Amino acid sequence: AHCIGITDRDFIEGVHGGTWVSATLEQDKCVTVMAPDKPSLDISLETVAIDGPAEARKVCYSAVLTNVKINDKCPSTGEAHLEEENEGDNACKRTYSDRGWGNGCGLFGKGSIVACAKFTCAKSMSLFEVDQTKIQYVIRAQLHVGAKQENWNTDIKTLKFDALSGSQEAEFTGYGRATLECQVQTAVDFSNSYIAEMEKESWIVDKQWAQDLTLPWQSGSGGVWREMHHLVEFEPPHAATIKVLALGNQEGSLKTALTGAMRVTKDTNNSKLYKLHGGHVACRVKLSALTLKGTSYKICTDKMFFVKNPTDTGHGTVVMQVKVSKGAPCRIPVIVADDLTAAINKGILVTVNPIASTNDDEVLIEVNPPFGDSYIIVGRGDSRLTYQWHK
Amino acid sequence: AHCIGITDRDFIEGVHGGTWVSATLEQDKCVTVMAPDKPSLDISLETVAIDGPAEARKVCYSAVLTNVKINDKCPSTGEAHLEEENEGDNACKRTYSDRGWGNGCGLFGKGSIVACAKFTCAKSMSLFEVDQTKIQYVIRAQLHVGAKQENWNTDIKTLKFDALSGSQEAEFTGYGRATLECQVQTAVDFSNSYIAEMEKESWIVDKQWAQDLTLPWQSGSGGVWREMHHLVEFEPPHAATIKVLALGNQEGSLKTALTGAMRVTKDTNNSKLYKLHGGHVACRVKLSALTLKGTSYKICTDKMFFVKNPTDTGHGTVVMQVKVSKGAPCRIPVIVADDLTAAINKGILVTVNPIASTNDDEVLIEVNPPFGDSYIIVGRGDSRLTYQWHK
Amino acid sequence: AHCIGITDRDFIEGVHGGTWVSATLEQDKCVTVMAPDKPSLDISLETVAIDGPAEARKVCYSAVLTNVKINDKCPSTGEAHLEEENEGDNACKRTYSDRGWGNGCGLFGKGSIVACAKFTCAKSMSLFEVDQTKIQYVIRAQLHVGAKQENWNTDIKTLKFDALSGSQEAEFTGYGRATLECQVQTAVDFSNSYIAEMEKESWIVDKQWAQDLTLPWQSGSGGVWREMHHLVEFEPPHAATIKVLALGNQEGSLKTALTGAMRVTKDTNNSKLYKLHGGHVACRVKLSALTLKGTSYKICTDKMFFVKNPTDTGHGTVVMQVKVSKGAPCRIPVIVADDLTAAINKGILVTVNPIASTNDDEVLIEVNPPFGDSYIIVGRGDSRLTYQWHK
Repeated sequence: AHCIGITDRDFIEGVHGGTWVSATLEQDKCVTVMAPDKPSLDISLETVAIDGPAEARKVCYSAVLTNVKINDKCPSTGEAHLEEENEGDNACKRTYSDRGWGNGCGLFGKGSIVACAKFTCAKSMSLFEVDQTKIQYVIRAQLHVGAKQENWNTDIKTLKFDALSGSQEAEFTGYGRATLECQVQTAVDFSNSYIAEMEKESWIVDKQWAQDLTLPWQSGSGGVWREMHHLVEFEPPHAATIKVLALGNQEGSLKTALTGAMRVTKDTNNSKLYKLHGGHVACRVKLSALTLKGTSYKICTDKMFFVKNPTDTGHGTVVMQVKVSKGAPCRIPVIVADDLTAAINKGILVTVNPIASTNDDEVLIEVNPPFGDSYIIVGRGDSRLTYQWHK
Repeated sequence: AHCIGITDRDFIEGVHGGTWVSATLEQDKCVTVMAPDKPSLDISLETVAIDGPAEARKVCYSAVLTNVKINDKCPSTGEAHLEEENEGDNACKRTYSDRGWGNGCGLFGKGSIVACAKFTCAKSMSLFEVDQTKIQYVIRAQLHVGAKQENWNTDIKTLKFDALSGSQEAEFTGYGRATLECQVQTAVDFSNSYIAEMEKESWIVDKQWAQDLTLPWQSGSGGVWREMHHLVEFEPPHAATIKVLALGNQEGSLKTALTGAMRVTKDTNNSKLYKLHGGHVACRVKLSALTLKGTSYKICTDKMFFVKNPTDTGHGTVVMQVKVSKGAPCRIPVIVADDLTAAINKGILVTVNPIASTNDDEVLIEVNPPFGDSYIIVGRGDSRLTYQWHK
Repeated sequence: AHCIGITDRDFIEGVHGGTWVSATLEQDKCVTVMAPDKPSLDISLETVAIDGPAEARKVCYSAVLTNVKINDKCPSTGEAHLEEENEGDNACKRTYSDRGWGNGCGLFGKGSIVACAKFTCAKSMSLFEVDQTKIQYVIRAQLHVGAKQENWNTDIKTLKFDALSGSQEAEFTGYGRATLECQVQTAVDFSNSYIAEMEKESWIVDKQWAQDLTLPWQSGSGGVWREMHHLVEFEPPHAATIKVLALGNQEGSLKTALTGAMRVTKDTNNSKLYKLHGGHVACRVKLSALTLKGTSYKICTDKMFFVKNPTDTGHGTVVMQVKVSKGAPCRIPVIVADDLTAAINKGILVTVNPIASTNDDEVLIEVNPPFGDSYIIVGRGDSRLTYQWHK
């Protein structure tokens, strides 16, 4: 079951005869819900997904400024203006200046100068409103049947939760069913946030922070740009003229500020599906309807062999694969004990009742051994498998 | 001597044998200068004026507001925008308004609204930039020839002053010449100020105040009205509509604030001459080129008449008119005394040498009497006129 | 001269027995240098420049990665390796992915990952050396000719200065000579710095600061980027996959850091010719060889008047321009009194003997009346062009 492959693994044990076991899930992590007479259930949060956000704003982070014009008025001869001031994309600025006593000047002091330049956005990030009702939480659930790793990707049941389907049944063929309830409404605070997007790149950002950006922005339906000041500088006026510059691409600064946000991956297939990293959710599992498949079966009592020897795992837990050699739809007895006399089975099975359901069935088994050295033991009689182990 | 009629008058006496006599003149006041053997001279400031100043700004004080347009978007979706936001002559405001299923929304959040309206100035104050080198000055000057009042408007000399005309000559047909050194260009007491104008009314006001004035204003050459929010008001939005209103005419409030300023009149005839009701002049007068007419004339030998009896006038001086019936090309002996049997020339003539030109010519004579009880005497011998006077 | 219009100016004045008057020049300042028996001098600094300085570095701010590839090996199976790890144009990271049966490894544990991408630069910032032996200077000066406004077109002397020489001589026709000695080599601030250049913008940057940029950089005409780390990030490995990204264009952050460095402007008539800013040169000037052209001529004392009447100006002189209608070749006197008697004087002329060479032209002249009220007087005799002034 797929939790073997995840580094952060939590074992959660149900109290005997209890029904509802709570767990908390996070995308780097998985949980193996485990209960005393029922096969263990691996559960993990695969993704949080957001479908069809609405474009609220675009924020420009580089501007190709073009077609500057300037006009000027001599001291106490009036005040200057430009036709471009009547038009919203010209980003104009107005200021006094000194002016030359040789330049038709009347008197010492200040002339007046006005300049305008056609601001156009070269690159912008898009800010999307999160359609909070649309959020899907996608859960993987997989039962410890003892399926070999090749089969995990087909055996995993995938469940999608949103507020319309807060309860779901995972049904496992022959093992019964488990009911999941997940707290989709509580787990995230996307009400006060935008998805922020850049070329091939995306983030989820605080709605205040993204409004408070000192950058020129556009109303998402494509209107005027609204605060040109944050990208256009005018060099303090020369007596005859004033000269204008665009600031550089703020992309490097803007990504620097974004580093604290949760990253988002835009899907490969959908145009407008956004998958969100690091989101988490709480769930409860009704284990009660799960059952062991083969508690009816006879004990294998026949030659067995390891297809993969018991390896360690980071979980302090041993994983092995066993094939029953012949003639037996049967349950494989597994012990781990201090002595080859196997006085007491100190270790705990995670594959709570391992079964070879048919003569070819390659059975994965997971066992949590005691600390210290001990012997894992499989099968019975003259043909036991054994393997020395250490904590 | 038109400064008989002017209400505020200063006499000034030239130092005996000083070629230049100092004087100062004010917008509705007169100096009359006397020197011990020269005919007395009236000098008066007719106007301080500026011809064709440049308009710096127009300031809207009533606006009509038309073609209101609104765009509204539900709280889930993006920022609202209008085409009108790109046009300079639209006053426009952006705000967020409560919405819900009463308005066709999906969600109950704060929707977005923008509303723009076409702004047009109905009436505006014009601000004209003064420039002290452009100030014209005009001086009215007249000798005490003793002409009747009906002749004063032709005998008054008009002297015009500007940056070039730094000194001027007045020539009086029988009485020689004087020249004025009016330092008018520095005598002014205003700077960095606008002539402020409304229909048939005008003012002069501080530049910085008129820039601080909280009203929409326009560059003198035209173009966009650029602080429209000081006349356009938006009533807070209802869920799908916002009501935008122009404020009423501000001219009462505006000229209330102007009430403390010095007044100006646009000329009754000229296109662009503005006359300023203040300022003052400093001057000096070269009197030594004046000569008393006809002192070699014979004395009146025969009967005379008062035709306007001597009267007081507020300057503390006496004015009379006398007709010469016969023997006319003669000087009229004027004496003010206090011992009628043995008269002495105790009082001081302002009409320093009165002469008749032709039979039944009527002269005017102004005389400054001594303190106390006194006689004013005109003519000689038994047919002389005599009049009682006091203080 | 032309320096009247400069935003700020300073006064230095010598006395007889003194010589070698000290001065300081700055690239947009001016000084008036004066001496009692000799014409006043205006001085200013026109350009500091360097021609074709040497390449120090290029610093990249916009990496483009391509052709990434990866090698991965199971735990306890040695170290992964890539040929790209061993050649210059590939950035690489070597690290470990946690792996197990879920990822095709036979054992559970950390297996090594290495990944490399081809690195190319879309843009980079050049750093050029301050080749201080090549630091060109150009120095501007003029004497107080008295010439009217436009003649500044070609009257101004402007002088090349260089590390090749210490001093240069002014030649004034009719006004003698002067020597300016500049210590050109040593005044500069550029102890350890580079010309930093981006496309169409440039800066003078601290050498150590520039070397200490957290950015990939290349020596001269190199073939390798001597650091590559700072623009490449690797998202932590998942199974056998690791994915590599360029950071965004740092240009905006870099210009943000460069803000507050001294500007540079490249010229266009020659490539790689750089005008600096903030240039400095402390100098001394030998005034003793200067002379006045006209001191022996007679005073004008003829029909004369203002053509640009006196005004203040921002550095504290009074400036005026005047005409004699016709007269002799003569000197125009100006004197400043505190009474119209003009026999007692206190103000200073900076044009000491302005020259009316011929009748058809004006002279532009300057004066410094004392604190408080004062009279400017130009001409003498009957042409009493009196013009009052205050502070």
